[PDB]
Amino acid sequence: LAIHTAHLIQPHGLVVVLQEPDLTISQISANCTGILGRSPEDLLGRTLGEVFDSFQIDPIQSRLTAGQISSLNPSKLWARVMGDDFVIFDGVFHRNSDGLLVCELEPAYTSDNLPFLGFYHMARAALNRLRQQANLRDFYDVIVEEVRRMTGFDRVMLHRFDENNHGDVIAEDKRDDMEPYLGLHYPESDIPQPARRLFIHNPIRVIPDVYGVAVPLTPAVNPSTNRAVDLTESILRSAYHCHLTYLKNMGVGASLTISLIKDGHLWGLIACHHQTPKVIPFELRKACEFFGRVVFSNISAQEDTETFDYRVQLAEHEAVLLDKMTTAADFVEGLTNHPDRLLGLTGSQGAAICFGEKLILVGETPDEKAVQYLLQWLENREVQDVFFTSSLSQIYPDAVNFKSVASGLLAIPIARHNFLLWFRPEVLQTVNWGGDPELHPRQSFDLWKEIVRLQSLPWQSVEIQSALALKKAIVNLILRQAEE
Amino acid sequence: AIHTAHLIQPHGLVVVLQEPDLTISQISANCTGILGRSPEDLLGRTLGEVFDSFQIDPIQSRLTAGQISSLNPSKLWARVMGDDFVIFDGVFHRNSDGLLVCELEPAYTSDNLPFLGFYHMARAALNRLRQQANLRDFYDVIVEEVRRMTGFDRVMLHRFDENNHGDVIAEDKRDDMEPYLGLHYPESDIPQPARRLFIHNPIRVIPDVYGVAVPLTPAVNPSTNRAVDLTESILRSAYHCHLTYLKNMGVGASLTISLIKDGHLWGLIACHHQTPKVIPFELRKACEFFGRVVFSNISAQEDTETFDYRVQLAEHEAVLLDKMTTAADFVEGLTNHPDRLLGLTGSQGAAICFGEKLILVGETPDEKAVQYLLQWLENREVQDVFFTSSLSQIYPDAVNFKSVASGLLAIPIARHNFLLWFRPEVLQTVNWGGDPNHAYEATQEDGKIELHPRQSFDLWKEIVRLQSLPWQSVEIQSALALKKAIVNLILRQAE
Ligand SMILES: *[C@H](C)[C@H]1/C(=C/c2[nH]c(/C=C3N=C(/C=C4\NC(=O)C(CC)=C4C)C(C)=C\3CCC(=O)O)c(CCC(=O)O)c2C)NC(=O)[C@@H]1C
Ligand SMILES: *[C@H](C)[C@H]1/C(=C/c2[nH]c(/C=C3N=C(/C=C4\NC(=O)C(CC)=C4C)C(C)=C\3CCC(=O)O)c(CCC(=O)O)c2C)NC(=O)[C@@H]1C
Repeated sequence: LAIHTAHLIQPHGLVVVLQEPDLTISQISANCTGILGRSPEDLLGRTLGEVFDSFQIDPIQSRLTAGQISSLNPSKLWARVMGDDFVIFDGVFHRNSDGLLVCELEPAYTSDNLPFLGFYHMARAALNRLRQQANLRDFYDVIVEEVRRMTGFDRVMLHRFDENNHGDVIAEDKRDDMEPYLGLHYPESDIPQPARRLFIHNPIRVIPDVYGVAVPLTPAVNPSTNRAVDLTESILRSAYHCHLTYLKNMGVGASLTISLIKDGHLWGLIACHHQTPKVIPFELRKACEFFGRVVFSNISAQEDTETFDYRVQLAEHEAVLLDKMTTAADFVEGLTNHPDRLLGLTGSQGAAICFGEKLILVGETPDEKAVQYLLQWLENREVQDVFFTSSLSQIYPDAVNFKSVASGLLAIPIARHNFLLWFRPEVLQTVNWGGDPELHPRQSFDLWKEIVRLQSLPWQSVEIQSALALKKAIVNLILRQAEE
Repeated sequence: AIHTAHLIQPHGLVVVLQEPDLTISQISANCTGILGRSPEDLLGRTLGEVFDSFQIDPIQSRLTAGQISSLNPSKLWARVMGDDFVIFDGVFHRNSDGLLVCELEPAYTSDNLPFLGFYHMARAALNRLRQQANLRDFYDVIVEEVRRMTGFDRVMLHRFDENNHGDVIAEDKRDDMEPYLGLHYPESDIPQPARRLFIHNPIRVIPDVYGVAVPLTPAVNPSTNRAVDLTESILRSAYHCHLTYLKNMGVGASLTISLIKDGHLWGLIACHHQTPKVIPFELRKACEFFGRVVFSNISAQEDTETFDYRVQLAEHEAVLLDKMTTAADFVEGLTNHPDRLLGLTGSQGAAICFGEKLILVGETPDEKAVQYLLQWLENREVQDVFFTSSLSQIYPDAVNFKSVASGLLAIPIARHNFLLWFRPEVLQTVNWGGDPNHAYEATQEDGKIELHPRQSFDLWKEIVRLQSLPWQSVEIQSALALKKAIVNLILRQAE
């Protein structure tokens, strides 16, 4: 039933389209009858000034309004509705991709005492707590905790993205009684690349009533465009029923989502859920926007420093291996006497050393027969620098059999036939999520699981370079030995 | 300057490899002195032949950047005429022109050095940094720990301001070396080329400042009939202009680490040595990675502090909106909390012309000059808000009170009423005082200080006269908020 071509409006706010240069309402959201007590037929054709009874809005007239909008962007228009209640609205003007003038009106009130300053004071105090954390875990756990405190959502969670753009719920705070989603991985597909790239322009997604019935504009077709309006710019853009389904059968009544953007690419989300509907005012969205920026700034700081700590540990292995490789009469015998360090050098779980005729297996590797066949294959490939794959099963079909040990392989040709190999198993650390058994998280997880079949963790650049460093070091040692 | 005569620092060799045969099309002229074999001898030979090092199996076409990047670095060694057995670090890039280049820095041993020491100190540096309260303390630690890790006679931290003029924000040096801390240099002292180059080439090493630069022979690459672009080289010699600067500064070796945010150069870690001091591939790569994470924490600290301004400005906004409506006169509310009023736009003075009356707060010009100024503002017919970093530039009379109101932010009120904030010229926020008091340097104005820090400071000084600190976005919006509030207090004071 529900069409995918739904650029409609979440029903709590109004969208109006202003004709130029006359500044009359060319189209309006259909909920205007309820919200303004006046029908679309009544309002169609009226200038904004005449609708808002205070004539609050003073749009200085122009043939075209350009960047004058930026001035009007924080506007608090109000008009009397019922018993002279004088309902107020936060107003925000955009130019749609079609090039029309659009104004969005979210009803506002200052009933929430300490509405914005409070949030701001808690936010700085969050940032002090955050910066004083040692562990990155503790660090993440604090983000969600303090966001949830600040915001008051029934659930707040931190989503990061895999190197395949998949998902990983890396932190979470929720009611004791709610189901935990921590560790749940989900497919990249669950948030399509449009919605992602759209977070760059629209950094916050608010759905304060999930069950709210989306309303169109009337007339639906802009007169000038003879084409529908593009709500890409709107906060009130209604979300696609696909996702609402997901939320509904997850038990969600209101969402908030803060994008975490690095250098223009989406790093992760702060995804907030409420079981009850729950509105978030302009004021507090603006503050959330700014908070998420700085929160992410500290995220990327922590993430960066930790990933430099990997480079130290890999240097550590590199050094211990360079030492003991030259100590023991056979260099190979040095490597195999410190296998912890050898596997550690590329963050692998197994390895093989074919030097001349001999061949040594270390850690978790395939049976020697299957390995030998593999080496054979690699010399046929005639790899010049290095071979590495996150999914070996795809390129060497026979490796489907030992997917569980070597789905991932990195191999470096020491010589024409002498090679060094590192093996990774398919992702088995997914135990983090229950795996509990029709489009709901448990399904998404099962789908993600299907995708990661035959597939190891990705070979990080630092790991590869640290293996190349060992290869070149070995070659040089052998040359010196001959020269010796 | 423009001509960019592409020469080489003389300690290392640059070769240009023809493809697909990997023969040397061009070589640096120092090859005679360093390899004991002449350019005539070496030109045409494959690299493998010269350095007894595995010549890459002759590529199907050209060396893919995978093959090029896996090669980096490679240790090449050769015996040459006279028993000479010499080790080089080799490092391959392809030019913007596409041609392949290899640079050979003489090295001490054959086997790799993982810089474990450096890495252990770096790890420990980052723990120190994360535990720092003040941003100053924070910066001061960077330089200190870099200097420890690296062992330079001097390390300093340069941050660029909103026009890219330099500011030496931190520094660690030998006790009896001259301090450059607080020095501000004009953006010109690092030309926009060198800057835009740091985003692609993050590290600059000049281990011999006095070394005589050598060219390639032939100078003209046969494949381009064009001289060769060394932009991508480590061994690219720096322009004599800058070497002069270093020489007259007493430098024997320089290292520089770019600090890049969002693809724009934020600042430098500029390292100086009195003696020559080389930095190997290995240790550059470690430095490169260190500077990234160091900067990552810098931008984290910088960001959080600048959002602390947003909270404090919200705080002023709220207290001012409260007390403005409490006291019967809104003006009387503003003047009872002047700390908060100046604080709202991070200014040092303010003026309130409502109707007839006019109230000066903090540091402002004399009433006569202010009154003339208000007059001027009505003539401007300011629509939303007026703000300028240098008022003296557009209102000439303001040259007189430059030292109080070089910067002005004004919000007009109808009936000729106005709110003003004043900022002083930025000459007292920073007082490096490189010239001894009123040094009579002008006497004997032969530009003797040509290419000298002091000169740069005097140049920068000339640029920043008549000029306040820039009006930050947050500050303007906080003032607009007060404008809207005042308009809505005039409306509610209907009487
Ligand atoms: C439809 C066939 C597919 C689809 C489309 C779709 N998804 C989104 C947006 C989001 N989806 C998620 C996913 C999750 N949120 C959670 O809390 C969890 C459990 C931990 C998951 C898996 C998220 C975070 C978003 C964006 C954030 C938000 O709540 O706004 C959209 C865009 C909707 C819009 O217009 O903003 C679309 C179109 N989702 C599916 O599940 C199908 C595979
Ligand atoms: C020549 C007419 C002008 C000029 C050109 C120029 N400068 C650079 C590079 C740098 N200049 C500096 C400046 C300083 N370094 C310091 O230590 C200090 C004192 C605190 C100053 C003022 C710096 C940091 C650099 C870049 C870092 C480095 O050492 O590499 C270049 C580029 C040289 C190259 O090819 O890499 C050029 C062409 N410099 C002048 O002083 C003239 C105004």
